[PDB]
Amino acid sequence: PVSVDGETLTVEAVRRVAEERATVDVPAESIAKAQKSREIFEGIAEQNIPIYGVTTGYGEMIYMQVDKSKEVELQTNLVRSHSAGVGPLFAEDEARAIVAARLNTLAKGHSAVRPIILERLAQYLNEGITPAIPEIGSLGDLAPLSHVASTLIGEGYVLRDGRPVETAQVLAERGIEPLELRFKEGLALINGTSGMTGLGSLVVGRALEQAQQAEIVTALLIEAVRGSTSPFLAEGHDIARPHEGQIDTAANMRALMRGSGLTVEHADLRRELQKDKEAGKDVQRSEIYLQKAYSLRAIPQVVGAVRDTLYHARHKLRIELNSANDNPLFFEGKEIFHGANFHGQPIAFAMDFVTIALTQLGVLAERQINRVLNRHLSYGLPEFLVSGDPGLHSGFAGAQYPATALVAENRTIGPASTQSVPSNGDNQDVVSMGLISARNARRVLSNNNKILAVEYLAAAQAVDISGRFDGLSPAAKATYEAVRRLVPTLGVDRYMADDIELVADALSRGEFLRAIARETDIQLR
Amino acid sequence: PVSVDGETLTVEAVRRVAEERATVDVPAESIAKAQKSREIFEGIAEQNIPIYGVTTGYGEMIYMQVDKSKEVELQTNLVRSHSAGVGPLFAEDEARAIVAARLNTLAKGHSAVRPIILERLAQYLNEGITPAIPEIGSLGDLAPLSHVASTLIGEGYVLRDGRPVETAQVLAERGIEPLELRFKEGLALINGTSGMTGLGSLVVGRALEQAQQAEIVTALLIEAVRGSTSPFLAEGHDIARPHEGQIDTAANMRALMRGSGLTVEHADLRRELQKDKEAGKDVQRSEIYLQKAYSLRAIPQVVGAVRDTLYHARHKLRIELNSANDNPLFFEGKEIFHGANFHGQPIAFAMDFVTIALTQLGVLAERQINRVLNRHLSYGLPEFLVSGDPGLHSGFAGAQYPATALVAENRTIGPASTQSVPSNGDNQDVVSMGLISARNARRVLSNNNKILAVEYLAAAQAVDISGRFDGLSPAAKATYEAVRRLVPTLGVDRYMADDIELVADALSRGEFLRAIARETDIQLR
Amino acid sequence: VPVSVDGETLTVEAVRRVAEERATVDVPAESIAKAQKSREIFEGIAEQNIPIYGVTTGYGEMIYMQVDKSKEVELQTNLVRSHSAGVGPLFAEDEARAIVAARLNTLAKGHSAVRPIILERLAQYLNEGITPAIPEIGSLGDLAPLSHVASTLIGEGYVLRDGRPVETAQVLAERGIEPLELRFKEGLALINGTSGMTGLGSLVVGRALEQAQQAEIVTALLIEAVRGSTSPFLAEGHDIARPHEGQIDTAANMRALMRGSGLTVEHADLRRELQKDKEAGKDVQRSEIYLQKAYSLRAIPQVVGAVRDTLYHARHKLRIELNSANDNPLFFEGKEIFHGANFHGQPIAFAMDFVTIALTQLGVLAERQINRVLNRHLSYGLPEFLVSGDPGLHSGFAGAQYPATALVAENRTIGPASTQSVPSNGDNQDVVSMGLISARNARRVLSNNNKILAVEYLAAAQAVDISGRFDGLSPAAKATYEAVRRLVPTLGVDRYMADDIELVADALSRGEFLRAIARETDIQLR
Ligand SMILES: *N[C@H](c1ccc(OC)cc1)C(F)(F)C(=O)O
Ligand SMILES: *N[C@H](c1ccc(OC)cc1)C(F)(F)C(=O)O
Ligand SMILES: *N[C@H](c1ccc(OC)cc1)C(F)(F)C(=O)O
Repeated sequence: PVSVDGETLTVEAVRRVAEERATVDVPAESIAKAQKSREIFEGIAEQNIPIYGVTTGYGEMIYMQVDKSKEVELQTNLVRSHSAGVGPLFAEDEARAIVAARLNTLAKGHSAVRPIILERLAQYLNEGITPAIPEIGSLGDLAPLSHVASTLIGEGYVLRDGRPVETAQVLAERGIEPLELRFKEGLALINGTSGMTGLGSLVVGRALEQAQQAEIVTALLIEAVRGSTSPFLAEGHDIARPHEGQIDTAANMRALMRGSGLTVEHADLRRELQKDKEAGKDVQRSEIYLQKAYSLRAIPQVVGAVRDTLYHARHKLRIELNSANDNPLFFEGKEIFHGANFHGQPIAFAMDFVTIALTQLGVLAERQINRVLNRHLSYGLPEFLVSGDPGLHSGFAGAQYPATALVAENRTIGPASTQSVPSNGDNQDVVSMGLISARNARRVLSNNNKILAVEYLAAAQAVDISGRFDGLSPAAKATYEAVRRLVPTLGVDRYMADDIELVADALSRGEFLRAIARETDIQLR
Repeated sequence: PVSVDGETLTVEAVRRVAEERATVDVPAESIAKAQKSREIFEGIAEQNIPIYGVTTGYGEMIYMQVDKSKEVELQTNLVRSHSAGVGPLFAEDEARAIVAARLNTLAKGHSAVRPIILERLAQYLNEGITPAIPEIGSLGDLAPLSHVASTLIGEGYVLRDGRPVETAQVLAERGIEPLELRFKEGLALINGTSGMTGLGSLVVGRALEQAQQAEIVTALLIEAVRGSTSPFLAEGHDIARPHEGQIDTAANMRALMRGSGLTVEHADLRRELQKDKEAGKDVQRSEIYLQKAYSLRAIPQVVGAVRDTLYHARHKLRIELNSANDNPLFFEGKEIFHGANFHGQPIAFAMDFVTIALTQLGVLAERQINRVLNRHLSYGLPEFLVSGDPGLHSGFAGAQYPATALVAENRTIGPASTQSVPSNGDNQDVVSMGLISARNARRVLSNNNKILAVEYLAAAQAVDISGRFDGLSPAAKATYEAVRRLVPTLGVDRYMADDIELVADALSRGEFLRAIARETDIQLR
Repeated sequence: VPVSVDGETLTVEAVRRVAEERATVDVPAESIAKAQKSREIFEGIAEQNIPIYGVTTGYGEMIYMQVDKSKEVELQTNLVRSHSAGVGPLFAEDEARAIVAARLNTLAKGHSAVRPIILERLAQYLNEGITPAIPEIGSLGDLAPLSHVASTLIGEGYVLRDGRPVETAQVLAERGIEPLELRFKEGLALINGTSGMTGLGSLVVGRALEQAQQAEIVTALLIEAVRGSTSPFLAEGHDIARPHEGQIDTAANMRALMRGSGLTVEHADLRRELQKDKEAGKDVQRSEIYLQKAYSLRAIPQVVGAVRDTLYHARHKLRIELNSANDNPLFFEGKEIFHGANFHGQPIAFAMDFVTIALTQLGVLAERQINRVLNRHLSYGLPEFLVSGDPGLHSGFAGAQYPATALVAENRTIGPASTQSVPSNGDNQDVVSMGLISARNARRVLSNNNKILAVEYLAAAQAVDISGRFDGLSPAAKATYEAVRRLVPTLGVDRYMADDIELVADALSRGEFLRAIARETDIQLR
């Protein structure tokens, strides 16, 4: 059971709830400190004092003073008039991630909403009622959250088997009476960064597994090509260049290739090469490379940088998930706080950063593909991994194209956290566009699975084309089995698409890294 | 019947074939000049002389010499090994546009393919057999076209009711015997810019109607706000600044507002304002604006620039549609041409340009929305077009958000025609990425319908909130009726999403501009 | 010599002549007469205190402020002063001249209602070398830049000399010129246009075309050094198969450039050589001969053609803008004052964003051709990285490739500007073009490409002597080579390259290589 207390929620906890449909539970302490705030706040609204969103207009119309007899109407008109989202609907797991992040915010107890709101949100999550949330509309997350707030009052639509069906039917069809929004209940449900923070959570969490899976195949590839282990020696990171991420990647690469009979140690290389030099010449030509190319050597540096960015992103997400990103806010014997904790800038940046990081992750992946496919760079393999007669057969030559195309496509994605456009009169003169940032990262993450899919296939192909299967380390054989369990070796050439999408979906499921855990005890960082 | 002769095909012709399922016909002259080339070429391949793609490997493996006894195998392995496309599948109309562009290329008669290939392509089009083409893979269009070439040989998949179903079943299920690829038939089917040129055609064609529809609502808006006609007077464009597009927009704006009882002439404004000035003061404050803001005045300039870009794009598309974008090429008593007319740079640029143009089109649209929604800029209308008690009701305040978000999202889309990444060894060291460019433009075009949808609704709303319906010109009333026929006036506020998507889909169908044609005889440029 | 600025026939080339080579400018008597007459009629209407934007009303959002004609000079003068708020680097002499030239031509069209004296002053400044100190930043597309120019017209602001800004007043006294006094609508007319982006973009587009030519020139030399196929440039493959204007031109320049080459090979020879290399026995055999070459040496017409097309479009747009009444409000005899927005630089803003993209790709192509010759696996028989002595010990051009590769990456970080409108001035300027930013972006890629091309010219020339293929070069290729070798010596032992590269880059920025061909061959390049 995932505890949603607005204090200890983690990115992984969110994923379990969103992807694995884990049960959520609001702690009595949270549900209790929520009723209290609600009790005091409610006594404050009875005195018809000025409170944004409770007894005033919304946004620029805050100058419009509204009397307390319009309690339910105000909150409702808001939710209905802001449910103006467009574009595609978020997937079931994405929608759940969003609802979880909102509940956790209210569960912190500073939103002064009735306990039943937290309860009802937790019910939808625990009962499988997913709001149909359109992806576009948020300026960083009113509209997306307005469609959520709708389902609670029996309006809008829910996501049933891929399509949106009126909340009304679904609710009555489940024996649930829609709620009625009281003072500041409508505003609290839609006033925050739950859309970007929810989606962001799923993306960063998955981004991390993609780095681990990038490491896994990169490892298989280095063994199949007989690369040097020198680049990953602890002294070069832990001691010489202590970037957290770099150390982690270097550590995973050493563990993944551990016990390989194909990789070479610097000592052996240096000795093999020295044995190849004649002493009567000042400058000789050797066919041996003491170091391999950047793509098979600078892995710790590049992927480590990626990790560092994903670590910083998860950090900001963790802080945000457990924050009172709502407005206005309530405290003990303190004036009602009128700020802007609904501003997603901290996450908008975080995700724009993740987009850049992941894009470089893909760049690196695609070049390794290029490296194994080019006969002048493969270090001994046949052109484009062709088994039979090259020319007549192209092998993986055609498979490289979609991977190269994706690197270019990912590069056309620009940062969104700086594209603020003034609206609502000029009240919202500076916004973050964070949900666009989150969606950008999601896309590059998705495209990276396709690039990686091509790499996983090329590697396995290079393995049984060089006949180096029996030399692969335990983790290397684990990865190889996992690919063949899905796609067989490439004899004559054939329709590639199905094979790529097959390995791609598996990658998005963490099928690899899951195979390493189940067939070793490599504990991957 | 649309004539596909590789010489006279137009962008609109393509749309009719793609969107309206118009019948296609290959002229006897084309089918005849095709058999001839085929006859001579075939006698050239019999002598087992070096011919790229016919008796050699593909791409970098061109050094692999292949004997003529491998005729069918070569072309086949190619189509199968390059069908490595990923991502979503193109829509039925997009796929048809692509097939049409390919057929038209071969119909030019320089590809030396058997007439039956042109015939079979024309059959799929005329019979409703649409190839399931994945959107990603092309480096600018092998993979996308490889999935097409597949269906002709009974492999791959076809697009049936939204999903991909094996070509085999569908073919046998229609009484069609799959073809067998001969010398250079596989290469010719996949070696060109048909993907980007096909999709590009649909996008530019629709882009032009979007400009016309931007003009239509912009016109309704200018009448509803009582704007000045001065900005559109012919002297200011035809004479002072003769940019083709600017003249066209200025001309459409004069025709659209024609006979309006709400707009003001400069003479009247100047007179009204002069009447408002006291003669005893050197500098007075007036509540009258002799000119309106840029968004309601610089329409000819901005939209005209858009038009110019779309005119140049259509031009390049027209030239390309009718070109032999295939390789190698055949001529009369001339060596076999070995060039690179498969390089989509001319279209890659054209579409990157369209992306920028359309993005500015949206920028302008959204600001007009902002203008009508802000009480300090509306020129007399209520805040956010609220009918009842503002504050209590937000009116269109929430509807502005998705439009503002879209301008920002469109801005995150970067040019693709410059993101070339070297592949296939280094044989393809400079590519165009044109299909990504086409897809970029498509997206901004799609987002523009949503922005425009919000504007069309705001305008109609501003009309019956100011009670200026009886003053609207004939075209203005035409547009207004068309909006209300879909969405009623906004009394109390309510769920906006359905209304926006409703006007959005209509916009993508050209429902407006169709209404102007049917309810006037405004001939819009 | 002298160029005629009649607001009707000015060309991008004429603008460059006035700007780059100090060509004398001359406003025709017909234009002066149209100006004098428009001014007299316009004056007669402004003299009646009727409302006219910027003449008897406030500016921008403050148009609601009605101003009496008794304030005629002050109004125009406060405008030019308060709007001279540009920041950043000052444009060079040639850029500032093109700007003033474009402004003079606009007013010379006759619909600005300016006194002929202003037309006279601007032309005086140009013909006498009085260059305004124009800050690059600060226009939204071009008030700030033009206001700094208008300033020097009234003895204020700064003039540029020796690269430093010098108080205008001093300069005018040191030349006998007496400052003007802005009258009705004169301050507004001087700053309310697209002269900033239009003048600058003209220089850029003109140079972009010369850069296209010089790219074709070096590409032709390279193709001959590595003995590529002439087949990709056969007329029938463009003029007939794919008639894209720019594509036809490039294909033609390449054919003219390689005419008379003993190094290039024809498709016929290739296949014959390839068939005699084939042995009747095996079905699939390996050959070391390439019937076709990499895209970088075969898709030149398609790619450079596209760049050309884009440039032809921008030059066309620029030509119309140069001869346009991009000002507001406007006077048309027998008509009410035109109140519009011809000051909006969207059309040019777009054009320049396109040139930036186009030139960026031109640079990508050059970059990969450099890579082509430096890679022993792709150079077709040349030594690694063009090392003449012992490799490893010497790197040759290994390091020269980096500044070029690094520049391709930099050009790709430059995004379109024409779509970046930010509402200002009380939402009155709610949609702008940022065209001058677009034009400076283009200038930047242009500038960067000269560096990429410089490394390519050095590499090609080096590839020639390393392979001892000088005697087989066509007439044009020998000219190109000697032009390079006249600046930089062949690369023997490794040496400092930075100076060798900046030397050829400068030669490229001034059309040196395009001139070598004009003076050494009978070739006419498109
Ligand atoms: N997020 C609030 C908001 C809600 C709805 C709206 O459209 C009318 C504009 C703003 C807020 F006003 F920004 C706030 O809580 O501060
Ligand atoms: N477009 C050709 C091509 C096809 C397939 C391929 O992958 C092996 C690489 C290239 C071409 F070789 F580029 C050509 O026709 O020139
Ligand atoms: N270009 C005019 C302008 C001048 C100065 C200014 O800043 C106050 C704003 C605008 C114009 F108002 F745009 C015009 O001539 O229409």
